Amino acid sequence: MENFQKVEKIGEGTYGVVYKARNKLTGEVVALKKIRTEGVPSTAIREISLLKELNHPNIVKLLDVIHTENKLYLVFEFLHQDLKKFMDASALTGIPLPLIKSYLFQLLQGLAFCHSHRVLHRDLKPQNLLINTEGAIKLADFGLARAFGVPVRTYTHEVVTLWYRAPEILLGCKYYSTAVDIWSLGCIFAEMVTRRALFPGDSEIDQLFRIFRTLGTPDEVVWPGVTSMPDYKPSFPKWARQDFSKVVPPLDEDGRSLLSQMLHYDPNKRISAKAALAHPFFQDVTKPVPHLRL
Ligand SMILES: CC(C)(C)Nc1nc(C(F)(F)F)nc2ccc(-c3cccc(N)c3)cc12
Repeated sequence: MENFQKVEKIGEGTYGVVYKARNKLTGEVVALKKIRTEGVPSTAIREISLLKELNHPNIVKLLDVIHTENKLYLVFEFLHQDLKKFMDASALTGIPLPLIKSYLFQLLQGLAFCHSHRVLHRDLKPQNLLINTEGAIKLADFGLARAFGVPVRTYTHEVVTLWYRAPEILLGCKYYSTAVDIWSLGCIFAEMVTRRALFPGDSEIDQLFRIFRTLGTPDEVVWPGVTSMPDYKPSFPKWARQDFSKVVPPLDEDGRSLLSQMLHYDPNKRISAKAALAHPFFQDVTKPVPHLRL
């Protein structure tokens, strides 16, 4: 597009590159995503257009959609970094606990807002949570995820990650719920306290068996229905559930209560965003600022 000085490339999305740009109309700085090519479908457009009205402090704002002859451009507010890089920088340290539960609390607000309008994200992961220098964190690629996608390669042939994918999706359910995003957020929570990914699978069945080694192989008592799932196999090994105080040391007890409720197998039993926001863990939630290099 012509009203946009492209300043810097700042990434490979699942759908396209992202540039930092200046809007030469308004003088604003912007993240410009440039998606696909021919010929982009009606339904993608109609869906994505109306994301312009899904606004909240913790969703990154979608400023405009441009469809031109024949790519899609999405232009977003600009945030200076993502969670994965901040975790890598905080490696010897760990993000402080106050800042962990601040971020978790904000994401959990952003999620409750989306789920009250029945939109799922469904591909939540550290690199599409975006942070600023004032201490906010925001959900990016909301609704894109399942307007186009999710491919197992991106447009760069990059493998998309499995690490945060809920088990009902791995077991081949078509009609999953907002509980999907709660599973993912819980994996990310554990990765912040431990500084290590919780379930770093490198295929679907590896991913799936890594969950089983830690939470036990699921059955009909803990999850009614499991046994009927498309990709369930009688022949799955049966591991026993691990004691939860070694999975996420040294979270305190309120942190492990919350985590395990976000990681229940049965997606009807795991906790909602709304309900999570009432959990005792957030009794003393602060608002830390990351101070940050930029
Ligand atoms: C597509 C993907 C979600 C992977 N990434 C990003 N998407 C968008 C958005 F606004 F276009 F969504 N804006 C972004 C803004 C900044 C960054 C960014 C910039 C510098 C360092 C790191 N680690 C991430 C990544 C972004």
